[PDB]
Amino acid sequence: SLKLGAIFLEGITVKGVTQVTTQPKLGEVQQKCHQFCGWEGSGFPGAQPVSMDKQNIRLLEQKPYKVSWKADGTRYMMLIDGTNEVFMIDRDNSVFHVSNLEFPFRKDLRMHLSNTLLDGEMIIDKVNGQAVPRYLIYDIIKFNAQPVGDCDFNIRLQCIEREIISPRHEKMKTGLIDKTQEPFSVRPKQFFDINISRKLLEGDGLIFQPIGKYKPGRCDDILKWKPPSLNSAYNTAMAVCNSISNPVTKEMLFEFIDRCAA
Ligand SMILES: Nc1nc2[nH]cnc2c(=O)[nH]1
Repeated sequence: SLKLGAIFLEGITVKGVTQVTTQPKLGEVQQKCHQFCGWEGSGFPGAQPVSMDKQNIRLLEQKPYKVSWKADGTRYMMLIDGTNEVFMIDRDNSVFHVSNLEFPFRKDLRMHLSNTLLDGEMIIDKVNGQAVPRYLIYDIIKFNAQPVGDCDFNIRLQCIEREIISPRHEKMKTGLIDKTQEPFSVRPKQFFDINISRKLLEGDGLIFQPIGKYKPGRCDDILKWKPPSLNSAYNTAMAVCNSISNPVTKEMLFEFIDRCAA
């Protein structure tokens, strides 16, 4: 099913970012995404976290995790496959084509990456007191057709910096990649050791990612945390309702992580 009139970012208008409705390009982009994620269904192949609760919270002492700010952005998978073949995919499976957002190859800046699929969200940051869209790279499923998604989270984060972010910065500072003519900025999401979650909540929640490998669908492994208050499908919301009866206070969390901490 197609969604006509799809919006890339409610509010701000982004030139260079237009929804793909033409075929076969639409089915090709979607198909390629599903194959990279090894998803069989038809919906969003991307990974779906689950709200933290007094039960799965124990997973933090059972294996290595990383944490980071839980922004209020729009989820989007970015399929980078060749020059002028940069596409954004949302939860509704809508596809948007992005013009002038180049992704050079680490070894040959005149080359362009392909068979690459990033995962992250779209945010509307305020710079100099003005709306400016940014894409935060959370994960990376496939790099140049390589199953980097199967690697630990550590390696995937390095791949993004080393393979995606670094090359782009090189061509901007050396070649002709004007960050002002680009549709939006591409910055990497930053993760830290969970034994410092506290520091992140002082300056809107947290998200705990395990070192395991990328997995599409529902990941009861990935825990997103949101204050008991301001805490918003039926089955999905069902885990949000019973979560209100026995909520994980910011204290319960920190205290738990401190107990676990080495
Ligand atoms: N793992 C993961 N969690 C998210 N939470 C919001 N966006 C994302 C994402 O792209 N990946």
